Amino acid sequence: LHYPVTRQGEQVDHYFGQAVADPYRWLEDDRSPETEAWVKAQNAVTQDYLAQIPYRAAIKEKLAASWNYAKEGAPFREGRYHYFFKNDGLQNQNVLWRQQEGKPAEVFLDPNTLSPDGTTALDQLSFSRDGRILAYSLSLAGSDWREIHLMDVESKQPLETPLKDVKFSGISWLGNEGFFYSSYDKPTDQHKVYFHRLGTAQEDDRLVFGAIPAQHHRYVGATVTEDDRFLLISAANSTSGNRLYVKDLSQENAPLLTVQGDLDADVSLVDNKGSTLYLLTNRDAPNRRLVTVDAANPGPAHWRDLIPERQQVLTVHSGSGYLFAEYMVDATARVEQFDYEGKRVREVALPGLGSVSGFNGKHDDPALYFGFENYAQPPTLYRFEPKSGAISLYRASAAPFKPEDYVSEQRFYQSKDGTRVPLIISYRKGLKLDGSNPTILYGYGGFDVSLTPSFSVSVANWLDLGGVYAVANLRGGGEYGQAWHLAGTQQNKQNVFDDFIAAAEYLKAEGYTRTDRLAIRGGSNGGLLVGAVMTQRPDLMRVALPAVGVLDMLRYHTFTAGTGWAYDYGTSADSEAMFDYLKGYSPLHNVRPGVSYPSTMVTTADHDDRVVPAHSFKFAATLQADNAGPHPQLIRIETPVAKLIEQSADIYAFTLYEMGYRELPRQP
Repeated sequence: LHYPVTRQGEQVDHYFGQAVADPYRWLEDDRSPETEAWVKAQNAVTQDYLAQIPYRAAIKEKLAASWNYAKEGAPFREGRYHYFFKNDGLQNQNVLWRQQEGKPAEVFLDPNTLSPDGTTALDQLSFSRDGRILAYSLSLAGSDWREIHLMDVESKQPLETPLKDVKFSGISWLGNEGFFYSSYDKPTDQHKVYFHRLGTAQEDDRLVFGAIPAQHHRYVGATVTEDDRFLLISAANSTSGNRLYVKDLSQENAPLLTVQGDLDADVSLVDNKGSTLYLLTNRDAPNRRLVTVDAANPGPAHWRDLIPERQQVLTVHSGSGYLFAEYMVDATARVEQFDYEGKRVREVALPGLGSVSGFNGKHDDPALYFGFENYAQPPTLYRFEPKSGAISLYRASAAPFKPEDYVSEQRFYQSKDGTRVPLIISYRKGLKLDGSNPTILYGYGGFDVSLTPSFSVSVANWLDLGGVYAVANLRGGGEYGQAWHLAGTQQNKQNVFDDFIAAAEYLKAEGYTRTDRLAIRGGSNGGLLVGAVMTQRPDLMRVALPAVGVLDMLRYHTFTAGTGWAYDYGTSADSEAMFDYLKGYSPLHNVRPGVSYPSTMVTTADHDDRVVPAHSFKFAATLQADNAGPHPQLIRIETPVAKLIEQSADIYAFTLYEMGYRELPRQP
């Protein structure tokens, strides 16, 4: 094959007296007719190359037929009915269903119909204590503004005219009298808490907080505890920290007491028991902790740990009279159950290694529900018995994939400097460690972003083709604490790549795959990961799949959106030492002729603001104008799920084809 007309400019740039040429500068713009014409030319070559693959269509068909499936949420009692969300798979918004014990279920609220075009979406949902009245917020178009509608649950008709000009608001009831919500005006950027009493006009809502100078804040929220005894008000000016106040509603005109009076830390209410407040906070605990303090004197100096901080970030849930501490260990879920007195009842016996959701309920819920999934198990709902700790299946996934046919196993491998690193490997059950399995190695590594297991239809399809999917939890991510993040940043970015390299090596040595049966993939920070790893070890793998990646390090910051990845990448505009470090790995700057690179397909949109196409365009030109091997270097430029399906189909087809497959490793 022959690549398009990629002429070489001369735009040389100097950094610390050092001279580095940039033959492909023009491409840095995605409007210039010489560039936009380039795209058209490049896509013609890619599509032309892909039209060559025999089984691409078959792959697309399977992806398309399994891409969408029905879903159901956990049931929850409100008044005399059990409510639950469902989605037939093609509905844009989830539909809320209802069922009275002894009768068939019925649609209760379908948000899709509110808008003849579906632009009116359901936001917050909140029932009165007796479950007879429903308050819910709707967002129109795509506005931050909201309206709170009130509905009589039985008649399913408007109870009062909707509350207007509501924003960044929760909806919290005080018994069956009314509820607290937040707004910016008179139901300035001074957010205020109001109380709307049922049977009254919005204009008469009582201003609860935010009016006097001392209470001015950009964001305020209000929550009434489940027993209706305490009102908690949070106030903040940014995503960093918040003030918190409490008011004992069991007393007449009780004043507000300060739980936390500064913005030096996040603190939020979990629940109360009697006069004891249970709070989650990161004050003096980066990984957070759950503390208690009496409402009558709630200041920080009086908080006492109930669940002390740990090495893993804490998240707390409450239901059925218990507290559930959820953590991420080696990127997978762990849940421990505690009573309200601090006693550790047990560790919840989760279905396996993966991701969970749930464990949220009322004080008197007889049982709790939680969700579980991983690379080999689609989202499943389970019933958890608080006392016995017994778990039972509530609703299996409707996804067209039999869980029993797939396996996911965790492995740990040592990198260059000896650092231990997690790695989850998934494949159809029955695989042989003969080193012949076609494999895709995925990684990210960076921005404290950790890769937790999640079910992907695309991935499941890959497994059905007989492929192996491997995800590595590289440094730079947030799987092992703050230290794990920096261990792969600045002039330590190379550590991330070494972790990736050892991952590949490990997969072979263990008999999973082998060099010719291995491909690596990643997007953005991940797109860089594949870019580098491929330039430093273009022998380690057979196929490279860099998507929406940042490939020009020596000057990425010179791009609008690219001016937010400072803390991690650093720039060639800090020191010649940093500059040197960047050049040393910068994918774009590490591609040289005479070198045989693995088959490569770079993917990007025609125009994108988050990660500019230049990184992919220029990088493409380079590889084409450098590779001295028989493997093609291509670029696919995007111009709905249909597009995601087509994209996944092109990637799997290209991969298998480049591994020398005439037919699919396994007929799905």
